[PDB]
Amino acid sequence: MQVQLVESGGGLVQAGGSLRLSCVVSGSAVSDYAMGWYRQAPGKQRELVAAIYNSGRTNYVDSVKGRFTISKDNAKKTVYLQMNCLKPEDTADYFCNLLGATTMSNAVWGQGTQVTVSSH
Ligand SMILES: [Hg+2]
Repeated sequence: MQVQLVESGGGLVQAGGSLRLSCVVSGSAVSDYAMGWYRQAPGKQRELVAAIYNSGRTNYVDSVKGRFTISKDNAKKTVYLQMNCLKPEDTADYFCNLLGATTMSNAVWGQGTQVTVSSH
């Protein structure tokens, strides 16, 4: 199967501010697979920060608990990432994808959405 991903919602934001990223997915991937938001800081590799499962349950990395919130809408085929209490460590390109896309030979990452956090 082929999936297509389009992230949006990023931009320049002051420290402590907030942003909401959106992730529109093709086919039936949001409802069928577990979805996750990834970020790739300058120099680093993509890391999973938030994951949402078929039950609607969520799991986060320690650094983002209380600041990030992930949610999805199956009808809209969209995965959301509410980002609060932003820090310079949150400056990165943010991507969404299937929680298991390593199995798929079509390594399809999206263009992502850039997030930049300034200093008041
Ligand atoms: Hg916070």
